[PDB]
Amino acid sequence: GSATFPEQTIKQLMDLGFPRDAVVKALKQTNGNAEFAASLLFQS
Repeated sequence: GSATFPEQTIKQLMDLGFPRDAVVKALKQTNGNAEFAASLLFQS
């Protein structure tokens, strides 16, 4: 199960008002580490 994007955090990042696409783009580059990737997704 290659889930870089953990639903909990996904919804937490979506919780910031983002798309699911944002969890994936950001956590992909950060390899799924929520807080970090949120700050990453923040770029867009």
